[PDB]
Amino acid sequence: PLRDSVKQALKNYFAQLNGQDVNDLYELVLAEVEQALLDMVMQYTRGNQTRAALMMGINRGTLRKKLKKYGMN
Amino acid sequence: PLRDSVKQALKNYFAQLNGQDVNDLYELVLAEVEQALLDMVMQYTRGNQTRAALMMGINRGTLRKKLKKYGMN
Repeated sequence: PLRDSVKQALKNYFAQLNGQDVNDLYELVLAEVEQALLDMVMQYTRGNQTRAALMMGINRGTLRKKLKKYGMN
Repeated sequence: PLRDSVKQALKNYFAQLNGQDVNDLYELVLAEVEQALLDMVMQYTRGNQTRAALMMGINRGTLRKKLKKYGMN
């Protein structure tokens, strides 16, 4: 289950903090997961953005903002 | 690397998609990830919501809205 995989990835990450602040953990995890998701849906859809946005349940405009945020368009 | 576990999880989910449509895939992945992250951060901060919001980079009420969504306060 994916949920157990992000818990383990986070256990190992907290094991590397030694008094090192982290003040961006939400965007850091979100950037990793959103890039993987956009990558996988665009590959399945062969780059069709309307199809990809319908499958994800987001606006095609939103899809393209995210594609550009991560430099994937 | 977490993003590979996300890709393997999506690769297996699309293999289950034989003619069935999907229309909420972003919500499915986010819900699964935000729950594992809110659980791991609250344990690390020993339940302190202000230290958890600062580590995450979000403000306290955003963090509270999300805890409620997943029944965690």
